[PDB]
Amino acid sequence: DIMGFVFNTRRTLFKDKRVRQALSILFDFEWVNHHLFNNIYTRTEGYWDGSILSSIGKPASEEEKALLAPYPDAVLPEVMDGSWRISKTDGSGMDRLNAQKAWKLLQEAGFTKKNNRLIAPNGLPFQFEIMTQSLEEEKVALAFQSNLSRLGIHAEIRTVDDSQYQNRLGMFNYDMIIGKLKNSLSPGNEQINRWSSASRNLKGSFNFSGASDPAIDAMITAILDAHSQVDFIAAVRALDRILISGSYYIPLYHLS
Repeated sequence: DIMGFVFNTRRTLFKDKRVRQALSILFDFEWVNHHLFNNIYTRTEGYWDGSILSSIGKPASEEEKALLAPYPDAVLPEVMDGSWRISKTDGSGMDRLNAQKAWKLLQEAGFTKKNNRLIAPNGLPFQFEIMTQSLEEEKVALAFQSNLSRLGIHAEIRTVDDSQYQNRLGMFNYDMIIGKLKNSLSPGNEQINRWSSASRNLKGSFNFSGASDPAIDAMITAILDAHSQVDFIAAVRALDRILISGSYYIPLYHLS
């Protein structure tokens, strides 16, 4: 399984990769892990963690480099080389340094502050809703809310019934949710339903983030076309690299 905060990328507030990157950093997992759990949980970082298919701690192979050549904006340099690791905080949920990198990222993206509220380049305030289904999600979402408030972002936390929750998943009627994807044994055809651009605009698909990049589709095609161990590992690893660089998810944690 993979679990995370999912940015509904269809909505204007989350169109920009630096913004999703900033909000991802703003979330303090270690506060949550120590304060709501007994550190019984482990942070999920990428998309194929603890598998030969993970890209996390290794530099891109030549085949990967060849797979990605056509797509220069897809992967971050730190992610291309295996340096990248998900950001952690130092305990108490008021980290100045963490918040500082995100603030930096938002300025680049055109964000400013008015009367203590973060504001988009279009003057609209950065305010959005997080839809949860369970009390445990609500707690986690409420902790995120506190992190976001510290930079003038207002996250409204909702917990609703299942009919509504499932209706709204199906319609993509949400700013952000907690989504989980039960990974198959090896990535196969289900990848198209999760990440392909076509599945962005088909209600009831599992492209919760509305991700839609030619690079993503290309990697998926490469995974499915692979006839060797080496080509398949490079295709999945390259995909991980793009999805990490996309910040389509703010990854949460696995039972481990």
